[PDB]
Amino acid sequence: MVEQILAEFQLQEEDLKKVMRRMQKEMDRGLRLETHEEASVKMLPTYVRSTPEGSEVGDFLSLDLGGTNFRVMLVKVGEGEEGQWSVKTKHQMYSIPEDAMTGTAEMLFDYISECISDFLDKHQMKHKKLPLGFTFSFPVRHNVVGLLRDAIKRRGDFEMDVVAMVNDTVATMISCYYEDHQCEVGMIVGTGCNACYMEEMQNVELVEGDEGRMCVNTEWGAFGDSGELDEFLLEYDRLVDESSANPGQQLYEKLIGGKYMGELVRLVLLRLVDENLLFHGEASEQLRTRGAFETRFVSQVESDTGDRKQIYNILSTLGLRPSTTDCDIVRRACESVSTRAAHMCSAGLAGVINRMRESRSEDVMRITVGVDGSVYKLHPSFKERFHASVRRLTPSCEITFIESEEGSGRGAALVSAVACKKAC
Ligand code: NA
Repeated sequence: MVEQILAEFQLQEEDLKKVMRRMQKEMDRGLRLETHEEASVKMLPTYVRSTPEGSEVGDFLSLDLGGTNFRVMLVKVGEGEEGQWSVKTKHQMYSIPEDAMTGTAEMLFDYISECISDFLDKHQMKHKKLPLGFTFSFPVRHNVVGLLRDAIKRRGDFEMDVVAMVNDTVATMISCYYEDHQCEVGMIVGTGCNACYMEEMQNVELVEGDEGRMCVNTEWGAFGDSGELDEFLLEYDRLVDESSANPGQQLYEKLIGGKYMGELVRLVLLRLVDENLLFHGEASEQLRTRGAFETRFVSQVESDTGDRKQIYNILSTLGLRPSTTDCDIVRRACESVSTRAAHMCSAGLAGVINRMRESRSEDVMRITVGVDGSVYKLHPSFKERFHASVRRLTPSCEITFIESEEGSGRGAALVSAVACKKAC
């Protein structure tokens, strides 16, 4: 039958809790110096910390280099004549000498280095070790991160000025922080899936400091790459993981990420049509093609349970002859696949949140989460189930969601959301 098949996607309370646990078991594993390397969930330190030394989350140093003119931007969070909250901004544009612009990468950066060093020096932000963003502009008439390190390294001096920051997620957090200074958890659930939170300084064994809180990039997409979920995968997810250009790698992702979501639905569908349950057992040369069933569709489906029109057209234009039932079948497939994808997500985000409650022992944790991504932004059902399944695993925690700003990504969304919050 069918109800039996899709049933394999179920994931009851217990099931989640286990995942939620096995995640935390991994977060510490990656956070622990003795194993931070061989770990599965990298849990990389971002240094977008906030400690008694003065370092604030909003603090940030962007670097836009494009053409013969590269300019830097400084951002540091303050208190104000009242103890409110402020965000000063400082711009400075350096020009690359001719004998340098037409030189070598080594030479080019040697310059950018000096300039930065100077710039920080002039603003007393030397050795502060702050987040470094990268933007690119292109003049029009009427890897860097590494090269920079080498240069900074060449200088022979203290290598404590900047620290790379390119993860789009971190910026999601930082971005939301400016709007809601209660945001301590960033998350990007779209083509792929990833998150970060504000860990306690005394937990990041890589960092020297111990007092205060610092954001941490989990890169949990790799979760389960060490069998941590082996007993939760299905035949479909397998066909996927075992057909991707990165077999065995990033499994947790290949479960939430709308990069394969559509594909799973296809397999799950192709599965049924094989055991004579769908389309009178006979798929189109189209439906029988990898990627042919785009995520884009799944969202169009769940977005409206009012009629089959949409389901009809997708399938119809897929080279099939849908039936009043055929549709309901497909619907059920999508909903099952998406919901599983949400629940698995709820698990982890929860572990992060729970673990964060345990930290600051207190009544109720009023925390905010910054989210961005195609899945979390174009899959109504997904979002709805995802919010609940989460709140229903985080006892005594007030979780408020806030999407990321409109029109921007990494070092960009940041520098912007801030240049704006500064104009005030
Ligand atoms: Na995005």
